[PDB]
Amino acid sequence: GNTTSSVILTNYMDTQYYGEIGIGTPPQTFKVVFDTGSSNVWVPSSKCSRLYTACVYHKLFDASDSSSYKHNGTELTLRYSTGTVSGFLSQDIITVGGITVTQMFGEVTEMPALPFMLAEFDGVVGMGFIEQAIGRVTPIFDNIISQGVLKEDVFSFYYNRDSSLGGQIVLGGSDPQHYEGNFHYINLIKTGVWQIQMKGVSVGSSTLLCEDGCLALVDTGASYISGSTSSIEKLMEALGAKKRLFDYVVKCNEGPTLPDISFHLGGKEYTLTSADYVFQESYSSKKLCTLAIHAMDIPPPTGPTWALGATFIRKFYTEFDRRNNRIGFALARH
Ligand SMILES: O=C(C1=C(c2ccc(CCCOc3c(F)ccc(F)c3Cl)cc2)C[C@@H]2CNC[C@H]1N2)N(Cc1cccc(Cl)c1Cl)C1CC1
Ligand SMILES: *[C@@H]1O[C@H](CO)[C@@H](O)[C@H](O)[C@H]1NC(C)=O
Repeated sequence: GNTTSSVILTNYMDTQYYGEIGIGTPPQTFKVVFDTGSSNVWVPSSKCSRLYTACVYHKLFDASDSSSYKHNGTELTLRYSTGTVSGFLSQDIITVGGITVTQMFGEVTEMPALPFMLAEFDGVVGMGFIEQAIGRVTPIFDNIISQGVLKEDVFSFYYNRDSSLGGQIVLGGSDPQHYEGNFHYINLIKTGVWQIQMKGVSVGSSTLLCEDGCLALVDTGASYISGSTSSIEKLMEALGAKKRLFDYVVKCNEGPTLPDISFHLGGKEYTLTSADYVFQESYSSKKLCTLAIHAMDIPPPTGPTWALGATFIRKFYTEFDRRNNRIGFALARH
């Protein structure tokens, strides 16, 4: 076909980038993250007890209001860090920027209060492959490819810096108005996951880490750049940053003078300056500034691995190419 479909995103504090979908007849609207590190659609269920704080603060999907709903009822579980997210399968019609698709999705009935009660959005649309789909549920972008309608079997992300357009996802192409120059591509290690080879991470001009190669998951649903606990220790030693309980910090006045960090991917070094990875909430020496880089031990089969989240995606406009199993990067225009 010759169609593209774009969806406007909202940027909450540089950590959450979400957009609207509609599910059912008539449409029930939900704010969702479009997430390349997962393959399932999830929204909260009207069957979620009001003694879940994550449910109280969010919109709930009610099947008993949708005429196009089709029962399934198979139980689904995700074992997240803080606890289990579980629910059940349902099918309904889902709209995403003017494309309409009959989709199997999970209705959440329980989940931990953290971090989910802090989410400004209601759900998740996984943009990953059937290989990592819980219950092998056909993922949404698979069902869009099968309709024949997109101009190219690609989708792309634009994430803005905080302030205005917060971001944009385009289905079926890219939007030239939001990047400059041309894309540079890297082949997936294997289909199934949006993960590429990384050949080195540099602090300054010398290659600090990932000497004999490693893995980079390109995860639009991650807030930060993450590496293993042991790689992040070494990066933060090199940056002179201090370990807090859930983050790393530097004295705020040291912020602007921190080294460039570079990621070696395909045939380019992708560079972040301190302006790209420091949360400069002050310039004072009496205050501490958080870094947009965090340790996460990602469990097999996909990990151990780095994750390039929104920290990375903000600077580099990203295209996810299903046709050719590759990821393209271009420098974002802000
Ligand atoms: O941690 C994840 C990720 C993933 C994820 C996907 C689905 C789920 C299941 C349930 C989420 O549904 C939500 C929700 F995310 C938020 C609020 C809700 F009410 C619901 Cl039902 C949990 C985590 C998949 C993938 C690999 N791990 C890191 C990341 N990307 N999150 C949670 C998250 C990330 C960043 C900030 C916040 Cl506040 C949250 Cl809660 C979801 C947004 C993408
Ligand atoms: C739910 O859908 C799945 C497809 O993954 C199917 O295998 C299963 O039988 C369905 N449940 C029922 C019994 O309707």
